[PDB]
Amino acid sequence: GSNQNNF
Ligand SMILES: [Zn+2]
Repeated sequence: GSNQNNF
């Protein structure tokens, strides 16, 4: 699956 990090 795809991953997004919103720091
Ligand atoms: Zn993945």
